[PDB]
Amino acid sequence: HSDLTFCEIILMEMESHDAAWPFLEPVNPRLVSGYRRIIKNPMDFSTMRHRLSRGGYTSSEEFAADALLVFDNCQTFNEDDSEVGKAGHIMRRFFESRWEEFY
Ligand SMILES: CCc1c(-c2csc(N3CCNC[C@@H]3C(=O)NCCc3ccno3)n2)[nH]c(C)c1C(C)=O
Ligand SMILES: [Mg+2]
Repeated sequence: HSDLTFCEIILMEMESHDAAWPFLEPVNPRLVSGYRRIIKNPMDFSTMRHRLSRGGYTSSEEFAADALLVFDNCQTFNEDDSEVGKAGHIMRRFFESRWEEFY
């Protein structure tokens, strides 16, 4: 319960972050050639929000696993100097820095 309220705060803060715009919704593979082929386990903030809403996270470590997946997928598919890659580095650094000043 302490673990979960922290996840609510971090997710709320990532959802409203300026650099969150690539990660608010699932990537549409119909619009992104090669995405289905390369990214085996898609993840985004709204899927995390839904899982948290239905109580599908048992511990904060599962939440952090999903967050890290978002940024791992991002760095796998996008160039570091791409518009999406640049936002993903800002969001990843934000998440890591928020996570550790809680744990
Ligand atoms: C690069 C695609 C991507 C996004 C993402 C979400 S909105 C968005 N933008 C919309 C405005 N114009 C620039 C860019 C874009 O090209 N949208 C069309 C493709 C699309 C939209 C939604 N789904 O596909 N980009 N987020 C991640 C993690 C991505 C990848 C490839 O990893
Ligand atoms: Mg990692």
